[PDB]
Order: sequence, then C-alpha cells, then structure tokens
Amino acid sequence: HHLEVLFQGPSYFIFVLGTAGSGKTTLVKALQDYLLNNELDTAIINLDPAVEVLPYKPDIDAREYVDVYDVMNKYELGPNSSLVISVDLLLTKAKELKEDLNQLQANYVLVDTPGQIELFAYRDTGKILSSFISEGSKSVSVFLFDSYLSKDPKSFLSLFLLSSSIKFRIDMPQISVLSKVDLLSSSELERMRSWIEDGSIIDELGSIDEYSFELVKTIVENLESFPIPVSSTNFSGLDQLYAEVQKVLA
Amino acid sequence: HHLEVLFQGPSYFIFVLGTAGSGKTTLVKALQDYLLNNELDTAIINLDPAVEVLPYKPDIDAREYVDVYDVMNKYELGPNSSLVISVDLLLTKAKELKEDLNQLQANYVLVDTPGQIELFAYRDTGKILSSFISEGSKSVSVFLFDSYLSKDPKSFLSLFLLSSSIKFRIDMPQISVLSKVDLLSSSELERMRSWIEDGSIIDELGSIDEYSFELVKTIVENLESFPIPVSSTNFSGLDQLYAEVQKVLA
Ligand SMILES: Nc1nc2c(ncn2[C@@H]2O[C@H](COP(=O)(O)OP(=O)(O)NP(=O)(O)O)[C@@H](O)[C@H]2O)c(=O)[nH]1
Ligand SMILES: Nc1nc2c(ncn2[C@@H]2O[C@H](COP(=O)(O)OP(=O)(O)NP(=O)(O)O)[C@@H](O)[C@H]2O)c(=O)[nH]1
Ligand SMILES: [Cl-]
Ligand SMILES: [Cl-]
Ligand SMILES: [Mg+2]
Ligand SMILES: [Mg+2]
Repeated sequence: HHLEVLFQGPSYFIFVLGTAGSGKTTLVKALQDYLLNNELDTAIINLDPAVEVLPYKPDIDAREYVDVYDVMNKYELGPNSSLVISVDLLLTKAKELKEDLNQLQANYVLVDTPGQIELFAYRDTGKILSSFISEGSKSVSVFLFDSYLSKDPKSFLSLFLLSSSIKFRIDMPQISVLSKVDLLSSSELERMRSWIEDGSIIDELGSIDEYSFELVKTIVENLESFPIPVSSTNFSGLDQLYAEVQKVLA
Repeated sequence: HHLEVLFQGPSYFIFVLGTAGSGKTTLVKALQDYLLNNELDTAIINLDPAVEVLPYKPDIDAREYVDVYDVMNKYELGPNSSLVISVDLLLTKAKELKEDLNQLQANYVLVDTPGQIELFAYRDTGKILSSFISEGSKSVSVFLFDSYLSKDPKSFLSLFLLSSSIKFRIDMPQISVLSKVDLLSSSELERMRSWIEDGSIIDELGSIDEYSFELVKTIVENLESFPIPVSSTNFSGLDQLYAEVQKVLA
C-alpha cells in the first residue's frame, strides 16, 4: 500500500475581510450553510486568534496556535499591537500550519479574518499569511462594506480607498460586498447605487478641500461595479455572491 | 464666596493617533516628560478602554467608564467590534465625562487613543469624541507613521492615504510624525526623506496598475513636508514636535 496518496481535487480559498463588526464571522457561517445546502464541500479556517465564540466549527483554528492574552503579557504591548503580533506569530509555526492545510480536504475553504484591517491594508501580514494558507490553490478576497458606514457618502468613499489599499497589497482578486444590507431602506440602497453606478456621489460631498477632491475623482472614475448587497441575517444575496465567486475563480 | 469661579487659562489638546503599536502610549509619556521638564503644565487623557498597563498616570481614564470585556459578553460581538462599541459607549456618558473635563485644569492635554485606526479614518466616532473632549479649546492631532512600516515605499504611501482619510474626517489640524525612528539606519532615513522631499518614491514602486498609480501621483503631488522623526526611547525629536505643535496652535 501507499499511504501518502490521497484523493485529489480542486480547492478554492475565499478570504472574508472587512472592518470591525462588518459581519465577517456571520457571513462565513451563512456562506458555509449556502454552499453545503447546494452539496458543495466546504471547510472553514479561523484566522482570528482573539475571538471567543464562533457560530461555526472551524476546521483550522488560529486560537490553538497563539494565545493572544499570553502575548500581551509576555511582550507588554497594547491591546491592538498584541493582536497584530499574535497574527504575525502564526507564521512562526508555518511547519505545524502546513500540516493542517495538507490534511484539509475541501472544495471551498472559507477564511474568517480578524477585524483589524491594518493587517491587510497597511502591513504585509495579510498578504504573506493569505498566500501561505492558499498555496497551490486559486483564491479570492471578499471585502465587506458595512452598510451602516456606507450610507454616509463620505464614509462610503473612504471605504473604497481602504478596499483599494487591500486589493493592491493582497495578491488575489477581490469581490466587494455591501454587508448587513437589511439595515438599509429601499431609498437608501437605491441612492447609494446611483451614487456609484452614475457618479452622483461627487455632489453629496459639499465642502471638500482640493486634495480630498482629487482622490475622490480618481476613486469614482475607477468604480467598476456596485458592491453586491448581502444580508446574512435575511440570508439574501448569497447566490449573487456565489455567482461572482465562480466567475472570478474561472 | 463664589465657589463656581475657578482660575482660567488656555488649554491645548494634542491627540496622538496611529496604527497598532506605532508607539502612541510611549510617546504620550515621553511628551509629558518633555513638557513638564520645561515647566509646562500637562495632563493626560486615556481614551483606550482596553489597555492593561500604562507608563503614565491618566488624569481621565476611559477604563473607569466602560468595561470592554463586559461589552463583548453583553453584546456577543467579536474582539474588534467590541473595542469599537466600547469607545462608542463613552459618548453615552457625556454627562459624567464633561464633569471630569471641567474639573481638569491643564495647559497641555495629551490624549492617548486606541490603536484601532478605523475609529478615526472610517467611522465618525473619532471626530465626535475628539470634538467633545476638546470643546472650547484649540486642538491638534499627531499621527504616527510607524518607522518599521514606512521603510517600505509602498507601505509608506498607504499610510499617507490613511493619514489623509483621518485628516479629512477629524476637524483639527494634523502633524505627521515618523515614530520609532531609532529602528532606521542613516541611509534608510535619508532615502525616505528623498522619496518625499524629492518625489523619487514614484520610481520605487515598479509593477503598479494604473489605478493605484493615479492615487500615488495625487498623494506625492500633495506631500507638503516629511514627517517629523521622533524616537521616544532615544528621547529625540520631541523639541521639533513641540515646535510644530506651537506653530500649528498659533
Ligand atoms: N524602538 C522603539 N520602540 C518603541 C518606541 N516607542 C515605543 N516602542 C515600543 O513599541 C511597542 C509599542 O509601544 P506602545 O507605546 O504601546 O504603542 P501603542 O501605539 O500605544 N500600541 P497600541 O496600538 O496597542 O495601543 C512597545 O514595545 C514599545 O516599547 C520607540 O520610539 N522606539
Ligand atoms: N442586521 C445585521 N446584523 C448582522 C449581520 N451580520 C452580522 N450582524 C451582526 O453584526 C454584529 C457583528 O457580526 P460579526 O459576524 O461578529 O462580525 P465580525 O466582522 O466578525 N466582527 P469582528 O470584526 O469583531 O470579528 C453581530 O451583532 C452580528 O449579529 C447582517 O447581515 N445584518
Ligand atoms: Cl507587521
Ligand atoms: Cl461607528
Ligand atoms: Mg469576527
Ligand atoms: Mg497604546
């Protein structure tokens, strides 16, 4: 017999990114339900070492590799630097991690990430880790535009800047999602869609210095499409999201 | 007698902002030492409800107003959303806070902030809170460019984007500081200074899509000055920083 030989198939990694509280962990659970309901084998990787309660069962869990509170004590750091270094420490255990990855056998692998967006936008950590965990496989990032933050036009545009910094750093395609869309009224959603798909957002800014205006002009001039509206609680928009994942990975 | 009548003088609020671990809390302590060594009356406000150990004695402390861990339990949130909501909860106690502010009597008030930069760049929380705590007084924000992150040109430019989003949202002038400069060699510092003061950074980018290039061009075209090099551990650059604070507040 040969016990090194395992059944092989395609694996697709889906990294769910977003600001604090934008709904990443809930969406991972909802997207896993959706994919399994459609007979698509799906596993979950939790990369947040600080989370306490999860609505899903992670197949790989960062909390078994690094103790955040032990880090904050052993290095005398602040609450946020401690979470950054903890994620950084994951890469020191690349040996143990690659073994867990090897023994993982799933067609779709959902990666829940911490709601510290500087790890993906302002540091190399997000790129190095995401490339390490998805090595040898196609990947896509899903970035969550929090609906609560997006209904304000100036706040919406800052999130497009943030998402662009992530896309530039991470080495994979990115899908934009408008998360928690149930928090919006019909008129708010339509107004936001017109802001983007028609460029009218530039008028909702009013008093803006010349510098910020030039950034905004560049953003709006390169807005390809409106973020996919998703509501994990209402379990809506997951088919659009999964249709775009398939279009991107193909 | 009239016991409502207190001695009045000018107060200047200095908000120290920056990415996780950029050195905010250490710089606050160093800047307080510097100002007191020069016979300048200085108090400290700690706005980070999650910090465990501080090198200074805060005159107002957010931890006495909100319990972060109690928030994460009572609302079933993640580790980062819990810290955002905790800061948000501070404004619910505006009554108690304004009383502490009133009873504060200091010429310079240093405000240590949490290393969750979305509170200042991607949410209104930072603006509302900073305006509330400094009401009736001149204020300045000090944003920390972490030297470790700034030595990579693409990482430096993303931090200029981030600092611009903060400056646009916060309603006060902002001073840029290159923190932890002791981590850099002489050649690295000079190279970074040439990147900015001469615009040569645009060549250190190499393979860049057209969209990211247009953002970078706008950033570099509006780089007024190089961030002030500060090293709290070497206690250097604090006089330059304090000379610029005075120039801005005047
Ligand atoms: N080399 C060097 N290290 C510094 C300097 N200032 C702070 N540090 C170190 O960098 C780490 C972060 O310092 P700290 O003041 O807590 O930064 P913070 O930005 O408040 N962290 P947080 O975002 O978690 O609140 C600590 O190890 C501190 O000793 C500096 O000027 N040089
Ligand atoms: N209305 C609404 N609330 C949602 C939705 N998805 C999540 N939430 C709620 O929003 C809060 C944040 O959800 P959570 O999945 O933990 O988000 P997270 O982005 O992983 N948080 P963190 O950044 O701290 O890890 C929770 O109260 C969750 O119930 C949604 O689609 N609609
Ligand atoms: Cl890092
Ligand atoms: Cl908010
Ligand atoms: Mg989460
Ligand atoms: Mg701190």
